[PDB]
Amino acid sequence: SPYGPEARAELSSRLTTLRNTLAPATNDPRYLQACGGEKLNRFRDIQCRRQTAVRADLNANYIQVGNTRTIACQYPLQSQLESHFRMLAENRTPVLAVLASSSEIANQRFGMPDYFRQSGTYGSITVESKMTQQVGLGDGIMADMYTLTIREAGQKTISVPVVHVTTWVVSSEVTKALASLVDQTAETKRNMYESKGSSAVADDSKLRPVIHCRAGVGRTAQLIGAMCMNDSRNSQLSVEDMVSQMRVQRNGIMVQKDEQLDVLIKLAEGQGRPLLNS
Repeated sequence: SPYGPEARAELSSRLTTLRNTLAPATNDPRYLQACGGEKLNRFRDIQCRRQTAVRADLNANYIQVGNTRTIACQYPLQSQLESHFRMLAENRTPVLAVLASSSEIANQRFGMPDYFRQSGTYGSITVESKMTQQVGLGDGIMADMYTLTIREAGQKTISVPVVHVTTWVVSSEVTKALASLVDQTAETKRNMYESKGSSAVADDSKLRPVIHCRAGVGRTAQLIGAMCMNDSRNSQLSVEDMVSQMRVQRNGIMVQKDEQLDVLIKLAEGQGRPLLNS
């Protein structure tokens, strides 16, 4: 009964109304707007919460679910690339997990600049890519990993570790392994900034994991849900609290497909974690 069809129905009931009310209106004051005609939102009905926006020219949000602080965004457009690398540099990104498969990146009808597997110049910023290791996550789902070195004239040189998932019931055991790889990758880089006494360890808006696939509300909301369940500080945090904080801080489309919620439900059932708030 605590994870049976009745409680699952009450969950999807309280969540589907939250999505409907957080659906954006034309020129919505809760959501970031595009000034000058420069396209900001990759999709027309998937926008960005203004109160938690990372940068004005990105569809990106600061997200703290429980005690876990991360950054979720969409796949950057070509016009947003220069400012996308500035976010990763200023944030002192300890980990960047991109969940868009290799197939949709190469499909140019989708418009996804391969900004992490290549080098290139994006205005003021030069980018150097170097692949490292390949991590198997079961099911033949692979994690190609790169070290994105970010160099701007007059700015500090910052390298960010990248975790690229090339594809997408076992997704429960796949997301549990992916969240672990992302957490451990972030810990090593975060511990590096700590050994050199970086100013950004004190700033809680920095050193935030960066996660995006395409819209940043589908596979990423599933990854963020597992990352915070992996966190030790988030005890008794209900699944209602998990996805409602993800939706209020970004948009109501977080945890988009009903199958993505089922992965977060079973991961909670394994931990004895509540689904609903009493």
